[PDB]
Parts: sequence; C-alpha cells; structure tokens
Amino acid sequence: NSNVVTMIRAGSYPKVNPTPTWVRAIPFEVSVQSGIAFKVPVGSLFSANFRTDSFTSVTVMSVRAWTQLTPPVNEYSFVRLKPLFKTGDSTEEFEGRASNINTRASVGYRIPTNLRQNTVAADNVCEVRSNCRQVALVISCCFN
Amino acid sequence: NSNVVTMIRAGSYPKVNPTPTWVRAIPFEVSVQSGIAFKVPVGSLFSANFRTDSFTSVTVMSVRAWTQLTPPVNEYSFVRLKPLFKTGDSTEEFEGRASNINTRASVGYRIPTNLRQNTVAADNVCEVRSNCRQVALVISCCFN
Amino acid sequence: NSNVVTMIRAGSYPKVNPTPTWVRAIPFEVSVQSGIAFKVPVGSLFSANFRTDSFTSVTVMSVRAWTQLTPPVNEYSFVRLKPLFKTGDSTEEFEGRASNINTRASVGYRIPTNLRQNTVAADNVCEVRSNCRQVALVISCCFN
Amino acid sequence: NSNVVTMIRAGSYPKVNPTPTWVRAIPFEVSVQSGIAFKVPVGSLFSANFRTDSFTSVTVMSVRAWTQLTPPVNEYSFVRLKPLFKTGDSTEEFEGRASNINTRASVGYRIPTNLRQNTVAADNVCEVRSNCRQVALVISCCFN
Amino acid sequence: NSNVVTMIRAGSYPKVNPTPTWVRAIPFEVSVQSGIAFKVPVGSLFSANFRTDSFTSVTVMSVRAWTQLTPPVNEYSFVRLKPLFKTGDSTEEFEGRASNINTRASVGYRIPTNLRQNTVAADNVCEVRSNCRQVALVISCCFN
Amino acid sequence: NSNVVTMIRAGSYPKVNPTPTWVRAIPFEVSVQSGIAFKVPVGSLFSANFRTDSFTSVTVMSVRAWTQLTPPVNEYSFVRLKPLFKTGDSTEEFEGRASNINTRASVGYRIPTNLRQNTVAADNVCEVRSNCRQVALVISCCFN
Amino acid sequence: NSNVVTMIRAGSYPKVNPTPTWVRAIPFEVSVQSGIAFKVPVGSLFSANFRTDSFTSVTVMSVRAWTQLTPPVNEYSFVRLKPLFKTGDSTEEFEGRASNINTRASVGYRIPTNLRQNTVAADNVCEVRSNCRQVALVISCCFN
RNA sequence: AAAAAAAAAA
RNA sequence: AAAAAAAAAA
RNA sequence: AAAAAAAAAA
RNA sequence: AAAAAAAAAA
RNA sequence: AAAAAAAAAA
RNA sequence: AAAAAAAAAA
RNA sequence: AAAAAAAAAA
RNA sequence: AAAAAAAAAA
RNA sequence: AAAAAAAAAA
RNA sequence: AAAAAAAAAA
RNA sequence: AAAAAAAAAA
RNA sequence: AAAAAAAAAA
RNA sequence: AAAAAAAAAA
RNA sequence: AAAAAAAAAA
Ligand SMILES: [Mg+2]
Ligand SMILES: [Mg+2]
Ligand code: NA
Ligand code: NA
Ligand code: NA
Ligand code: NA
Ligand code: NA
Ligand code: NA
Ligand code: NA
Ligand code: NA
Repeated sequence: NSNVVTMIRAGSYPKVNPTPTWVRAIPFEVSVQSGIAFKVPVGSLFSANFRTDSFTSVTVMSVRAWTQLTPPVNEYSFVRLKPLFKTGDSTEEFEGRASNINTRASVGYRIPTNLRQNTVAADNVCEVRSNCRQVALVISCCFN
Repeated sequence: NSNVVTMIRAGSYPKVNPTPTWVRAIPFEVSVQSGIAFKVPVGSLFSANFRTDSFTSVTVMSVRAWTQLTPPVNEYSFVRLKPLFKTGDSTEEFEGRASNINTRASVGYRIPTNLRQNTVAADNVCEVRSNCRQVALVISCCFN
Repeated sequence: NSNVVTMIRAGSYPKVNPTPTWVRAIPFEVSVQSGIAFKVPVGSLFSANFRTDSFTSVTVMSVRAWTQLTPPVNEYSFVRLKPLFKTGDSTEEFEGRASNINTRASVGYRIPTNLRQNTVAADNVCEVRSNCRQVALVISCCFN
Repeated sequence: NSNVVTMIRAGSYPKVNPTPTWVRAIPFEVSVQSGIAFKVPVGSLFSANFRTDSFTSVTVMSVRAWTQLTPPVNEYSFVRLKPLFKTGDSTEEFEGRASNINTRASVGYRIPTNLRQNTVAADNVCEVRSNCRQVALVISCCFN
Repeated sequence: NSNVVTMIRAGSYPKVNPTPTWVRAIPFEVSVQSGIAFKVPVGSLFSANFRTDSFTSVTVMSVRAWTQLTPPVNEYSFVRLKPLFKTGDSTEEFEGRASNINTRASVGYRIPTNLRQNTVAADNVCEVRSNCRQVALVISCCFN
Repeated sequence: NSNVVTMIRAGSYPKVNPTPTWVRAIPFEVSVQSGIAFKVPVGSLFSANFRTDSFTSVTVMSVRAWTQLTPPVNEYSFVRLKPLFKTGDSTEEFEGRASNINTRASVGYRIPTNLRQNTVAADNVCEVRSNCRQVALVISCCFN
Repeated sequence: NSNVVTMIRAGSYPKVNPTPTWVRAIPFEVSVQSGIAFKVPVGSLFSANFRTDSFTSVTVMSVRAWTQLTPPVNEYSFVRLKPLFKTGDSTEEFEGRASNINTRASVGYRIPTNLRQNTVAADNVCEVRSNCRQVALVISCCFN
C-alpha cells in the first residue's frame, strides 16, 4: 500500500449531512423496589455519557435486562419486562430467573417493525420488576 | 414478519461501551484570503453541530475541498491543499481548477495508513489556498 | 408411542411469560341505522366473551363485515367500511352488495404493516354503513 | 409491500368461535414442607394472572419443576414429582438434585397421549417433594 | 382487434369503492427566508390543484427539494431538509449544494416503512432551509 | 430494511404533472321506468363523490350493469344496454336476465379501441332498459 | 400500425352478394296455457326486431327453452319441447324441471344434419308445454 | 382449441 | 401471469 | 404449501 | 427442521 | 455469512 | 444409533 | 426387523 | 512477475 | 489493464 | 460488489 | 426488469 | 434494431 | 425481405 | 394459415 499522501480527483460537491443517525446499544441502570414496577424513561437514552445529547428522538428496536445487584436471602434473582407504547401499553411480562443464586437473571424483548416509531424524553420504554434493587438495561436503538 | 413484541432469551451480561467510535464525513467551511495559506484547525471537527463535541481525538483519513464562493472577475476558481502532519509537514500542493467560471474548483488527498494517527483540537489538518474567499471542506475521519 | 409417564431431563429455569400475546379472529355484531355511519369501538374486542378481558391493547390486521339482518323491501343488502386511524382517518368506502335478496352482503379491508400499531378501548376501528339494521364483523387481530 | 388499506373480497360468513382453545406454558410456585408431599391443584392453572379465568378445563401435557428457594445448610437441593391421575395415581417419584449447592434442582415428566384427558379445578396434577420451601412449576397444557 | 362493441358476460355485482387511494408525486413551492427554517404543512398536499381535495389524510413516502430561485450574489445555492414526525422530530439536516452558480441545489430523504403513518392538514412534513427565497418540493405519497 | 430516514441523492428537477390521468371503476345507480330507455349521462362520472370533479373529460372502456331493485311480481329481472356514440349510436341491445327471481340480472359491453375517444358531461354513454326501477352501473374508464 | 389512409391495389371486380346468409341466436317469448301445447311459429323468427325481416326462410339448428314467469303455488317450474317437422312430427317430450322454486326450468334439443332443411313463416318449430304462463326461447339458426 | 356463416389477409 | 394509468427503482 | 402468534422438539 | 393450538393465505 | 445505520470504493 | 432386561409384533 | 417400558452407551 | 510513487493510455 | 521513469522484491 | 466503524443475527 | 396503488384479464 | 408514411426491389 | 427519403424509438 | 364479427363447442 501507499506510504505517502496521494491526490483524490474530487468532482462536484456531494450531498452532506452534519447530523446523521446512529444505531446503538446503550447500557444504563435503573433502581427497582420490591413489588413495584419502575417505568423506564426514554430520556435516559439522551446523554453526553452516551454521546447522544444532540438527539431528541430515538427508535427503540429491542430491550434486554439483567439484575445488577444480589437478590434477597434464600432467593434466586428474577427480572420482568412489560413493554409500553404510546398507542397502547402491552400486558406481557417477559421474565427471566437465575438458576444459581450468585448469577444474574436476564430477559429481553424485540419490538416488531410495525411498532418501531420514534419516542422522545417524556415517553417510557417499559416497566421493570425485580427482587433485586438495581437492573442493568442494554437498549438497541436508532438515534435520529 | 411478527406484528407483536416477542421474547428474547438473553444470556450473560455482554461487553458494553457507552462511548463508541464513529466514522464520519464532516462538512464545514473556512475563510481564505488572496495569496495566503489558511491552516485548517482539527478543532473544527469537534462540535455539537456535528454531534462530535464528546470526542477529543480524531483520525483523519481523507480531505476534499471545493471553492464555496465565486472567483474574481475574469478568473476560473482554483483550490490547493497542502497536507500537514505533526511528524513533518508535506510540501505537496494538490490543486484543482474550474473549467467553467460558474463552477466550483475541487481537489482532495488521501492520508496513507502509516500516517493515520490521532489529532487533537490544537493540531492542523492542512493548508488551503484559493482565489475564492471561502472553501468548503468534507473530511472523512474516525472519531475516537 | 409411550403408554406411561416418562421422565423429562429438565435443565435450567426457562424464560417465562404468564401473560402472552394472542392472534385471534373475533366475531361480534353492531347495530346500524339507515343513512348513518356507525363508529365501531375497539373496546368491543376486549371481553370475557372472547377470553380477552385481560388485554387493554390490540393490533388490528384486517376487518371483514357481513350484513346480519335482511334488507328493506325490494332491496339487495349492502355494507360499507371506512377505515379509521388515530394518525388520520381514511375516506375509502369499501363496499359489497348482495346479488340475491336473501343473501348477505360482505366486504373487508386489510391494514398495511406500516399502519399496524396498537389501539385501546376508546379508539375506533372503522365506520360501518348498511341498509340492514345489524352488521356482523370478524376482526383479525393481535392481542398484546 | 402495500402502504395503504386495500380491499378484501370477502365471501360467505365463515365458521367462527369466540372462545377458542389455547396451548400454554404456565409458570407458578407452590409452598413445600420438609418431609411432606404437596398436592398441586389444577385450579391454580385458571387465573386472570394467566389470562385463563374463562376456562373450566385443561389437558396437561407435561410438568417441569425447579426448586425456588435455597436448600438447608450443608445440603444440595432436590425436587421430586409424583404424577396423579383421576383413573389411578402413579407411584413414580421422578427426582432431580443439584450438583452445586447454589443451583436449582429440576425434573419433569411427560403425560402419554392415552392419559391426556381433561382436568378441572377440583383435581390435582402431581405431588411435589423438596428440601426447599418453594418449588417453581412450568406446566405445558392445552386450555379448552 | 375488434372494431365493434362486444358483449361482456357479467356475473355477480363486484366489490366496489367510489373513493379509492392514490399514489402520487405532488409538486409545489414554498417561500424560504435567510437563516430561518420553514415548516412545510401537510395541508399543502390537499388541493383541487392536485385533484386531492377529497382526501383528508396522506402517507408520505419520500420528499425531494430543489432551489427554485437564484442564490445571493457570489454564492452557490443550497437546500436542507429536516424530517419532522408526530412521534418525534429528527435532527438530520440532509443537504445539497449546487456546483454551478446557475444551477439548482437539490436533496431528498426517504421515510422508512416503520415511520409511514398518516398525516393530516395540521401536521408538518419537514423543515426547509435555503439561501434561495423559494424551494420546489416533489413529495411522493399515498393519499387515502 | 431501514428503520431510519435516509438521504436521497436527487438530481435535476424532474418532469412533473400536478393533474394526472386516472384509470377507474366508477359505481353509480340510475332510475329506470317500465318500457322506457334511460339515457345515462357522462356527467354522472364527474363528482366529488368519486374524487373526479376536477376532470372535464373521460374515455370509457367498458360498461357493466346490474338490476338494483326487485322485479315485478311473477317475473325474472332483465337489463339491456344500447351503446351510444357521438359519431353514431349503436342499435345493439345487449341483455342479461336472472334465472332466479331473487337474483340480479347483469350484462356489459366493451368499447373497441377505435371508438375510445373522450366524452364530456353533456354526452351520454348508453341507454338502459329494465323491468326493475333501478339499475347499478360500474363503468371502467380513464379520466383525463 | 398505420395512422393514415393507404392505397389498396385492387384488381378485377370480385364476386359479390348484397343479401347474404346469417347465423344467429334469436331470443323471443311465447305464451303458454296450463295443460295445453303451444305450437311455436317459424314466422316469429322473421322480424325487424331481429334485423331478419328481409329473409323468408331459415334453417333451424337447435332450440333451447326456459320458463319466463314463476310457477303455480307449491310447484317447481317445468318446460317440455316436442320437435315438429314438415316430413313427420316427433313424439319426444324433452323436459327440464327446476330444483329451486325460484329458478327457471330449462331444456333444449338439437336437430340432426339430415333434418336441417328450410322452414318458412307458416311452418312450426316445436310444441312447448309448461306450468308457467310464458316460455323464453333461444333458437340457433341460419337465415338464408 | 376446433368447426360453420359474413368479412379481411399472406 | 400478461397489459394500461399514477409512483418508485436497478 | 408458505408466513405470524402460544407451546413442544432433534 | 418437524408436529400441535389460534390466524392468515395460494 | 446475511441484514440495518455512518463512511469509503470499482 | 448400537447392546442388555420385561412386553408386544410381521 | 420395527415400536413401547427400565438400563447402558457413542 | 507482483507492489508503491511520478507520468501516460484504452 | 498495458508501457515509461525512481524504488522495492521472489 | 468488496472493505472499515456502531448494531443485530444463524 | 422488479415492487406498490387504481383498473382490466386468462 | 424494430414500427409508420412516400419510393424502389427480389 | 433488402435499400433510400420524412418520422418515431430501445 | 392467421385476425375480426355472429354462432356453436370441449
Ligand atoms: Mg339460491
Ligand atoms: Mg458456578
Ligand atoms: Na454529545
Ligand atoms: Na453532541
Ligand atoms: Na376471561
Ligand atoms: Na376475567
Ligand atoms: Na382474563
Ligand atoms: Na378535485
Ligand atoms: Na374531489
Ligand atoms: Na332489417
């Protein structure tokens, strides 16, 4: 290969876009209480911490969740996810449980193409339930 | 295809990175004076305007340039690029000229793999010369 | 095949969901007046009568309609459907007529993938018009 | 694919059924005492919690069980299942044990086709024994 | 081929629809100011001028834009499009520029299937920016 | 497929037409008297009710007719069509009869290419005769 | 194909015939009384109503008949045909009956080649019997 | 797709 | 499955 | 026979 | 990849 | 190995 | 998929 | 030689 | 014979 | 893809 | 059509 | 040449 | 390369 | 079926 | 032998 700078025979000025879309897997944590659903805000996906503070909308594709702290004494970890949508919330409670008390529980869900519209900060993605006090989410999404 | 949310059988917690790299084509303009080289600052590539203000380093791959305003009376536009590097500046002056007085001049250069290291805001990419008072750059680069 | 109970060598606790989705064809009737459109409520789809009272959202895929009582004297039955959507109602009036005075008129429409989002009880599916005083609907849908 | 509503050329009124059957995997927990068999009631399978309160009968295909709390000090978990049938109970004691003290024990059994009749709320499915104070069941069944 | 009228052996009365959908490419112009975004109203698509005044909804598929008057002295034309959506506006600024001062700038964007829902008159399609005082749009859409 | 907006690399301004042609099947009814031919006006094809009020001309391709009310006591329905043309009316009487007293009679005719010129509101399409007091027409045509 | 008038290189004067033969299916009705045979006159085939008044002879090929009004109360329609010939009448009584009280009875017969000679107005085709007061005939014939 | 009648054609 | 009209596309 | 949803399986 | 249940389809 | 997004290329 | 034990079978 | 039940196995 | 740099070419 | 100039190489 | 980056997948 | 919408058709 | 119009031709 | 003139076209 | 119109037909 070349070891020196070389000319490019540029043509006409191209189509450009200073502010493109970005497909991402975004990791963050939420706090969860015993017996109580936590509504996960879409606003958590927009942050300098993820290089996403310039976006104000996102299309979520899938949500995965893991318990992030240990469960109560004698118990195995569990985590549940209930999808939420502006056009009508679901009542599914997708659940994983650990089979070793020292191991994370995990579960996820995929949003079908027909429900992949945009969401903004004030929207919620899902409800999380767990016997652990924190849950770690990884959300696959398209910032736009 | 599915019209409903469906379960994902998530496993162990994955490797994650909240602050990934990003390959980009960044468009911006510089002002140019008659007979004078303008040193293009790398700092212009880091901006909320490009969603890149969270980066402090970038690896430039190629630089393309177009004249952005009309040339002086009786003249055809030209633009020249001289690559700059922290380990030693080049003396190449890659040049394009217009063949229609109403048309942009354009030129570019490719940086070879052996010279693709990082640059930071206080570094310069290249010198630009032109008979036009503004030049439009599109820089292909890897933010990291 | 086996005539006795046999062991299953179960492994780890599986992903579970006590409240799954359900794809359905739901039959119900609506009352219709001469010259007047009836807005069919989505709420009619959630009922112990269909085993669906535990759902609060549904994604409608298609709607079929039949006249359910006889037409006025000297007339053949007709039925019309006009699709309604939260993002903008249609002005199509899909229509079937009977060709025997003793026979039901029927028609349907399919909702395209891009318009398959959720609806809730307060939403409406379509407008129905007919010269018959009842219309029988079968709605293909995905409870979630 | 289509982006708009389209006509369906419906024919005669179809065979319909507002209250269909449903094949399911139903997850629930039972309490278990040291040295004592717990009889698992079929009635637990009919609940708003599983969207199954409209059913009166169910045909069980298989039963799987996991210990759901930790075992006594110094011990590995175990779980046993004894199938019960209205025409004559079994005396099999299908058993799984854990091989790591921190891990669930599990086991299951399949009901052969010749014994897949209906059961109702009054009936029992099986006896459960364990050294753990709760057992998690997942029962594969056909509600009808 | 036949030079005379011939009989058609018609059967039963067909499904009919007096008010069908229509796929279209709609051309219209908007006024644009220096430094200021113009929100393009969906209402502009419904007009006797396009034979579309009987519709009240439309599904937009793509948007293309051209500058429609000359640019300021010394400049090349440019046009930018920012997609807008009821579920969350984008922050993309898709841009084209002219490479001859006497030529139109152009650019477009495609709306993905998952974002193709209906819009009505009070909704907006996109924001337009330009250095030219008028922009000509051609919008590909499905009236329904 | 893409889940986000994407750029279109538009070129020059295309040929456009804000008022295109439209191929249609137009359903409407006419009143018919015993023993008397009804001249069907072309003007009935231009209406807001069909989204066609912006047109001044139409090219008719074929005409189909069904009786639309019941026949007199003891009789089977019949319908006849006689094609009319500005260059010379036909004397054909294409006829269908019902073979069940409760069923519609139907018939149609095709216009050959050599006779497919435009017609305007003032013109007539055909004469209709029937023993029923209304006839339902579906006219296949090209609005231009 | 050609869009203009073109010369034909005509030769000698051809054989001509101002008054050709014509193969036809002629529809007409006859009145019928209970228990009485109606002799169908060949003369009915020659009429301005069929464009056949310039003919004085016809060769009949086949005869089909349908009841044309409803039958008496409690009855199904029937129609019978007895072929008549100048060289000797038949005694066949070809018969059709309806299987739905609302439907026409129908039947026909074919005349063999050896019996296809001419008939004139004063000749009869066949005898018709029915329980209905009118019978519709369609006669396939060669006017000459 | 084959036949008959009127027409047109290589 | 072929054709026409409106659109989109390599 | 192919697709979707719930389940079951190599 | 095969089977069962609900649906949809050539 | 196939798909999507940003870039680059024959 | 092959073997052993109990059963059933062409 | 094929199936079922208990076991054993690549 | 293949690669890189400057040039030239279908 | 082929040739020339500088270089590098099996 | 091939490569790189972010994601998703058998 | 392939897809979508309206129509027409074997 | 195929079609139409005028001409010419085996 | 080939050529020329006017036109239309992939 | 192919097409059009009326008819008849598998
Ligand atoms: Mg009937
Ligand atoms: Mg371990
Ligand atoms: Na940022
Ligand atoms: Na930023
Ligand atoms: Na219920
Ligand atoms: Na209930
Ligand atoms: Na319920
Ligand atoms: Na109009
Ligand atoms: Na209109
Ligand atoms: Na006459």
